[PDB]
Amino acid sequence: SMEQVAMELRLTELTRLLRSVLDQLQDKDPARIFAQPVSLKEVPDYLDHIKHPMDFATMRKRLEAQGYKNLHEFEEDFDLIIDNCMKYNARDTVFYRAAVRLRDQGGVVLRQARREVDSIG
Repeated sequence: SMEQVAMELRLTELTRLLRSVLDQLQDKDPARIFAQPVSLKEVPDYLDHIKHPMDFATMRKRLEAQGYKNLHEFEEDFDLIIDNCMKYNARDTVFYRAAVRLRDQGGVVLRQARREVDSIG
């Protein structure tokens, strides 16, 4: 149907918008602490601590497979990244601090992104 094409055209454009958003957020992790998943060879015990790991490469795979049906699904994954970090790593570490900074800076981009999705539909 033409009605299915118009939903697909909208998902496609959402995907267009989110790819910009992801790039912008990943620019706020210049150290690339969150660029890839946590290695289970290097942190074997990790899944005993973190039940739902998340990273930017995993978000990017899902993104190009038009897997985010809305902005809230995308926000949940971003917040995993931050929230998983701040549980695993202690307050006085470079990892924890990197997340705090990504959260604060990330929120500004997301504030406007919410406004563009509502506006554009």
